[PDB]
Amino acid sequence: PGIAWIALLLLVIFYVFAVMGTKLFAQSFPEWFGTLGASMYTLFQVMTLESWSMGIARPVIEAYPWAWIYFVSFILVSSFTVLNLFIGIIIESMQSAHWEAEDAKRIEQEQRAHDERLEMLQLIRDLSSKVDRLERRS
Amino acid sequence: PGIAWIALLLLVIFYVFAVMGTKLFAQSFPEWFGTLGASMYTLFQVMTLESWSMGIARPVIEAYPWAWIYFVSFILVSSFTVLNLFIGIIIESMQSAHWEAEDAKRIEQEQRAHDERLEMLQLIRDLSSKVDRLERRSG
Amino acid sequence: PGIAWIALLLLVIFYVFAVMGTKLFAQSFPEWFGTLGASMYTLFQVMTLESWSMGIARPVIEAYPWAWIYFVSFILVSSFTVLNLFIGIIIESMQSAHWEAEDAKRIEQEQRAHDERLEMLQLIRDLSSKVDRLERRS
Amino acid sequence: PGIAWIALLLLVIFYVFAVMGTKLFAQSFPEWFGTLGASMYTLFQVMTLESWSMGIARPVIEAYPWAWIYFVSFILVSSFTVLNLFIGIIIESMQSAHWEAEDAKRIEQEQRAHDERLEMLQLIRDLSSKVDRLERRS
Ligand SMILES: [Br-]
Repeated sequence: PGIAWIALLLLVIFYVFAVMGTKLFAQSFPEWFGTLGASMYTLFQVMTLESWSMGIARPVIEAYPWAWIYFVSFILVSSFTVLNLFIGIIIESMQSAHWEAEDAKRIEQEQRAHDERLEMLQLIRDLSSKVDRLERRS
Repeated sequence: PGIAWIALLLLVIFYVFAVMGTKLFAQSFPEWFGTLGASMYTLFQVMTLESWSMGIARPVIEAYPWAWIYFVSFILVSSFTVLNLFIGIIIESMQSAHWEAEDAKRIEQEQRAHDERLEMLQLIRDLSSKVDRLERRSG
Repeated sequence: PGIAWIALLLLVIFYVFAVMGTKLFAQSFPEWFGTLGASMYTLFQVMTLESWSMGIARPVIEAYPWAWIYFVSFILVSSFTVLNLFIGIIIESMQSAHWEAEDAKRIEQEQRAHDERLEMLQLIRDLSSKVDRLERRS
Repeated sequence: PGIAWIALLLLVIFYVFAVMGTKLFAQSFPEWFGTLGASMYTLFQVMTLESWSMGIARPVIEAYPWAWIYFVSFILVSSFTVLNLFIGIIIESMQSAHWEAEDAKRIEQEQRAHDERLEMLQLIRDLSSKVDRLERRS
């Protein structure tokens, strides 16, 4: 039901990494990735982009050459997602702020101008027959 | 009166957390939380995501290993609540962009057109009576 | 001409503070605030919130208990300002791909509506006054 | 064809700035910019605004005091590129959310309307035919 459908997606990605992270790194880098719990904190820190490279990544990468893949990808994917959650919320927000409240009126104020054009049609009708009973009663 | 309603909600949070902040940490991190004033600053520094974990929190969490709840919550609560302000500004923004004007310029373009359908209408009734009478007068 | 009104504000706020701190601080922290061009950079990293407090502002605050004002003022100010270039460009963007084209397509679908409406008006006058004549002979 | 147009500029801006940087900074800062990969990673780092001044730029400026040009230009270019991609996504986001329909639901509503106005242009012409024959059949 909306943003919440990627709010969950974020949560999935995050966990999956926090596990991947505990699974490769927990050994040599336990302050960061020893427990699953460990890795989550460390990830949410990486997410905030607070000291991610110089603090967490770079030191981990000198332990494992390939390890950038894991940090870079996480940051990429994770940010792409957080970006959407944000736009999604923007949208959803002004969708209330304005478009709900207005698509309401542009419909209803145009209901009136339907009825108005109707009344006039019925009038033109009734008249159009009065005039053609003069053309009969003659 | 609008967003400044939510900018209150923020100043409240900040206070709740700087008090819970000094009441909690000033013995051990006197530099960061040693006073109320002090504890604000650090909360603003943390709020800006500047060194929040490696610099302030992770030293603190050595001290009280539960205090991540203090920091994580405060980043979420604090961040979510700033996002409402960045939204409601994007909004009050577009009010004055567009909505205000195009919104009153569609009330009006309707009025002029409604008033036209009303004149349009009068004459139809008018015509009717003229016909009504031509009809009676010669039955 | 619009967005680049705040852009000029931003650059000016910059100058006031660059000067401000090259005066305030230049003697005591000459590596950051020594020269004006010095402070221009320093206030740039700060604008990007990079190590502003742990590596710059806290260092200076120990010198000058009050300088905190200087930093937190700037962050606050130079943010709202940038936020408005984002907002400025966002709006003037949407205006560009959508609003412009619609505020005018709907102005024009109403010209047409009016004109059709106008024609119906003359048709009723002539009709109203055919009947006028016709009733006076009768 | 839209965004991944932009998302290639970003891609190329990176490429350029990464060679320029390896050529410029390899011998002096070999961990950061020693090879080309080095310098890409190091840029992604700088791009995320992570530590980019205290940990990278400022030490480099120590060695090449003009180097700030490299880093400040890079931040600006890359982050403005990034802003477009964001904006262009937020727009095509709004298009699909809303403008797609409100701009084609109004096409339809004012279709319907022209139809009714045309309906009665009809009977008002018809009734001018009647009242017309009324005058001739005198
Ligand atoms: Br009408």
